[PDB]
Amino acid sequence: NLKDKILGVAKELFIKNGYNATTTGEIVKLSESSKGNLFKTKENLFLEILNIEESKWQEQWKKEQIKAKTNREKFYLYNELSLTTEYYYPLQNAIIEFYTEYKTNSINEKMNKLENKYIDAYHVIFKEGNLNGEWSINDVNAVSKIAANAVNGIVTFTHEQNINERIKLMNKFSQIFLNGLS
Amino acid sequence: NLKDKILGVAKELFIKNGYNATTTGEIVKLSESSKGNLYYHFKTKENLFLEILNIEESKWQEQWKKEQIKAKTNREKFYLYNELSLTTEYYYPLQNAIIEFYTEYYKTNSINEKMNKLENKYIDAYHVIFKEGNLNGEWSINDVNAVSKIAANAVNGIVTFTHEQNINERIKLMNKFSQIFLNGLS
Repeated sequence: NLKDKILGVAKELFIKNGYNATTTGEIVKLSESSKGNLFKTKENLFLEILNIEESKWQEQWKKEQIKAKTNREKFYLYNELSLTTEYYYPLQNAIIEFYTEYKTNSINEKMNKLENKYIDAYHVIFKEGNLNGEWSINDVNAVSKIAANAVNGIVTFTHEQNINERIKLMNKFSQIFLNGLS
Repeated sequence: NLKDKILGVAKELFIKNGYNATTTGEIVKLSESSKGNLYYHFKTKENLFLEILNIEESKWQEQWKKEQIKAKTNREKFYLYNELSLTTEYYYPLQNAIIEFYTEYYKTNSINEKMNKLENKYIDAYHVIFKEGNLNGEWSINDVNAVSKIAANAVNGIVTFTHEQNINERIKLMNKFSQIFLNGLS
């Protein structure tokens, strides 16, 4: 598929090099296509990929959260898998570089849904954890944001060391966090 | 000094135009130095930049030294250090050059080396907070080096990915996190 071949190449460059490094010229180069083809704007093509990868990851979580009976377990598992997936999280460096370039209102709103789809996972976990009586979170939305970000950090800023120690820290985190929720 | 001048001009160049667009040539001429001198002192731009970061680390460190006197107990120093990490970063000019630099060398073991001796330094701060926290029964951590790495990165995540809303809200979430976190300790 040509349209999904650009989506393919781009994603690659966006991960390897940054959002800046990757240029519309290259995307075309390694695609045997042409500017005339493209996906009008670059930030358009990019946010497209974010959506995809966001969805791919969210789905996998589902076809996977099954192995977790308690929401406490759900929390741990989500944080762990974050470290191993091949979806969304491998693009954080790129996302960051992008964000530092949030002025055009047609963005923070065009991403307001990407922001929530990313914290939802934790929303469900925390809320249903209240429904299931595993803890007592008043400010759910907050904790969800707090967690989504703390985790994204452990995942993003330690991507330079034994993948198994990361999983160890990450688990110690989940431990620490949930223990503090009451 | 001619070394210090190069570091200074370079820090400004990077800030005004970012890492990638800044050439060692600009740096040479504006610091009134020489390609030779710059090679001798830093070999590469990448190395030059690491040295600046290193210097900033020191400054941050000394700055934190003066500031923690505001927080009597370690529990407090924890709360404070994170707040500072979030607010100071909001208006740190080098941040942009740093981002650029990272997402450009975080796939090169070479630079990735020092990047760690550097990161580690950022982490010591927490290590001290937590160690001292023990010696005062503020808590009992037995895996300090870890909780420290945990904190340093969880907090950096909040700071770096929260970027998307009013500054007061971020500060609130950061403080909430510090509350939760210090709660699940012992």
